[PDB]
Amino acid sequence: AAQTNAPWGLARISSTSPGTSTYYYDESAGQGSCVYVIDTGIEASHPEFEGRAQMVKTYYYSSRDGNGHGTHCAGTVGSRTYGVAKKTQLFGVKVLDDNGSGQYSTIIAGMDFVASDKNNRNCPKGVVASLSLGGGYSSSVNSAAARLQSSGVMVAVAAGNNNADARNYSPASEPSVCTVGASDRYDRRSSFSNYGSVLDIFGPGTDILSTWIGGSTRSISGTSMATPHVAGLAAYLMTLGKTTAASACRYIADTANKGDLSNIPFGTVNLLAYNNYQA
Ligand SMILES: [Ca+2]
Ligand SMILES: [Ca+2]
Repeated sequence: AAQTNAPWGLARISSTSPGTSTYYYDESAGQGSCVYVIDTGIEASHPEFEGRAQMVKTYYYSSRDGNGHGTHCAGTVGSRTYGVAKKTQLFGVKVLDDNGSGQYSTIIAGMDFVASDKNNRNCPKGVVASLSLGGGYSSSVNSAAARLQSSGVMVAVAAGNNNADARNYSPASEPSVCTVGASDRYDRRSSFSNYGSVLDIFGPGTDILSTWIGGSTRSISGTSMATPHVAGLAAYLMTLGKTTAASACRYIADTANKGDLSNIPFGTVNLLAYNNYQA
């Protein structure tokens, strides 16, 4: 399949080179996979989700995404137009309030929730969790992310937007998950992207168009936007049978575009998520 005039990030993860405009992908499109978006929620009614999104848990008064961020991230995972894995199932877990903030105890609970809830879902191609969030280092946050990964979920987390070493942020600094830095359309590390040895992969993160609340769309930037590209790619590769939840991060790093990015500090991987699709 080929989506013409795709968002740059989708084009980029199906190209060896920057500057293309078509997103090339196997039509399986993540069918049979599931991705939990652990964030401010998902506006499941957005037409772009085609009925494939649902809220499954909230830690606040409502399950509504009153912010947008979670809807955006979900759209990069699996919306029709803006998503990597256009046929995946999306599950929303609202751990962040409508200002985009959340307490670590709540975030931890949301991870534990996914680890359990997945056992109640029919996700034959496997389960991914996308965590476009983080704060300062916390061993308990990292441990929760590690547990979620261990439970059989491919966990992708944002590196953080501090232009600093991700070792000081969580869950970015948890080694066992897939920690995702952000790039821009010119293959530069995004100006705000964290870096460091703990990064596994980069994905598109600057000026990413996706769904927004109110049935809208908008472009925003962040490692929060890079993370769902990776989560969606994992879902897509799992549906293809190329990898598993346990191995997807490594597979993605293995099969990434290597050495394409600029302003990568020495000791940070130079790896950009790539689907390797061949028609
Ligand atoms: Ca290249
Ligand atoms: Ca890792």
